Amino acid sequence: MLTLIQGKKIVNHLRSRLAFEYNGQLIKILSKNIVAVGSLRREEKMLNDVDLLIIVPEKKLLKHVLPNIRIKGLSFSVKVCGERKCVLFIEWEKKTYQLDLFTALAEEKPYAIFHFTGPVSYLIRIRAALKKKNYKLNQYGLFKNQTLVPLKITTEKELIKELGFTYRIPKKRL
Repeated sequence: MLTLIQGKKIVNHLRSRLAFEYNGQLIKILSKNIVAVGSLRREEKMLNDVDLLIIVPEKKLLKHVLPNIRIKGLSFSVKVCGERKCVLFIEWEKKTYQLDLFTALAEEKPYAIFHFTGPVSYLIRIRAALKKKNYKLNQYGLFKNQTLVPLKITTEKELIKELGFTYRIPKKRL
């Protein structure tokens, strides 16, 4: 329904004008705390759904990151799920668009993108393939030899490297 650039402009403006009130204080969100994922990362031809990844430097702030969330110049409705799963729908004067965002910790930054780009299939194969090597991946880190080892990297590719597996392009979406 939308074009590649449509999603880019929308998301870029979304993360640029984003602000939530927590405990009465106005906490604004920007491109520094919000990253474009999903169709924005895959960059194909058409935009239908847009994903986003907001990182939080604190688990407390994470759970308190969606108290009074508001946009400046657009309407929306957010739905919190699990830990890092928040689905919202934006409304532009009777228009409606699906924006899926993940709320993660500053540490869960790579895994967030990994889960976003890779629906799950690639994660299944990697988890099952790594399982043989006693390596398991989880929303809360990877476990090897019964030892919880967190994703201590900077990006998606780096994360996959840490897992001891092969990385691919975000446009693969497996």
